[PDB]
Amino acid sequence: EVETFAFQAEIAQLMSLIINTFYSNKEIFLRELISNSSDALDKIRYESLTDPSKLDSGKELHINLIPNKQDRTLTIVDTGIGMTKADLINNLGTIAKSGTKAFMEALQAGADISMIGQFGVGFYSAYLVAEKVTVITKHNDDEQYAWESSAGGSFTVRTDTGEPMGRGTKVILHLKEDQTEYLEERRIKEIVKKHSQFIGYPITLFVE
Amino acid sequence: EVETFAFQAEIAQLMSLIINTFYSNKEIFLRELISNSSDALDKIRYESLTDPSKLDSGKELHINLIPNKQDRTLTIVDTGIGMTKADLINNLGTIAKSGTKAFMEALQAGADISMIGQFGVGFYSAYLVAEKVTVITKHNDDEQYAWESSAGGSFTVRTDTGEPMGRGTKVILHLKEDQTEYLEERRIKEIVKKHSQFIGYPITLFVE
Ligand SMILES: COc1cc(O)cc(O)c1
Ligand SMILES: COc1cc(O)cc(O)c1
Repeated sequence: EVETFAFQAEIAQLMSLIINTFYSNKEIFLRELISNSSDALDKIRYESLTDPSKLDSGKELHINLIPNKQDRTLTIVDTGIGMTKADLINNLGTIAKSGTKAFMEALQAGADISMIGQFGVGFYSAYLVAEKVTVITKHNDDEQYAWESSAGGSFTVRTDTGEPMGRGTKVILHLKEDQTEYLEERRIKEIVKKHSQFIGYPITLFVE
Repeated sequence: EVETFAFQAEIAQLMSLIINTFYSNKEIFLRELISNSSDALDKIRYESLTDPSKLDSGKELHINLIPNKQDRTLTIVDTGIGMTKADLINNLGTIAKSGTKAFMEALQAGADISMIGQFGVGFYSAYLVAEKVTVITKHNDDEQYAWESSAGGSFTVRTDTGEPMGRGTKVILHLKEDQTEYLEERRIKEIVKKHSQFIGYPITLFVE
């Protein structure tokens, strides 16, 4: 069972704008996703301050970056709070409709695409580099789900039956043919060092 | 009934460091508090996407800045999610103990105090300019509480019986004798324009 959903009109337009604007500084996608992981990691850590069983699904709070050159995927895995099915449908937990409005109007008064994360919609920067994004998520209060979209106005949700993760979110980037520099160790390292050097959780860059 | 609580040791040390370091760029306090308001405003907006009665305690989502020259207070009011009593005691909803560790170690490898908000503890920047900070908060799931601290290792909590706010958080800054420029309209305007120009909620600077 796969369910198919329409993007709200504003989200579809933000994704078209991300896909269609000439904008060379694409590397900021990784900063945004890490920062989103970091936020999710903060949330489960906060919950666990008063209830240490929240961490029964996994005690370690970390971020992994996994390139795969065969598959043409870069995967960002965190062991954060995860997302419920309701959260995934509701724009991966964001206030994306208002965030898009704030971002469209910032881009009128002198903003560029790099500032997307100031508007709460930094997830969608995945579409700077990826043709398809698959989200695998597990929250304590729910089952494991996969969200998927190649943009074009719709996303799918299904329950994920394969590889149990325990708790957190994996963002799989199926990269565009011309964006494979983001699979090279050197380049991922440089970007993580540039933009994500003060993240409060260990980031492990896997090797192939 | 006033209860008195000890700051966790790490928080007490961060507050001593905020109070005691020579550091001229104090104005960043306002950016941090607005941004904290903005986060709180995002949260009640998200909740209301699936349950519009969350906004029964007030429909408008905004930030007010209220200087008072008589009282020597600058007040930041939002109509965000608010905070429960448990949230206030637990470091005003932050992961402050780990955030302090990440921030102390950033300040070893080339960071300055302006980057406090990258570590989730930007609230405590209030102590750059204030000798006492009073937090009035109301969350839907709880009563109105006042938190207060002049630093020095302890904070108080009491239920607030005066001026019902409905929902949100008011941060009252009782300013240091030498920090009154932050009560001048011109100066608050300049700072809000410098650092908080892309906030997605209206910010109203009150006049006296
Ligand atoms: C904004 O939606 C996201 C939630 C997560 O837990 C991780 C992301 O990369 C995006
Ligand atoms: C980090 O604690 C805060 C919570 C709020 O709702 C508002 C703040 O200024 C700080």
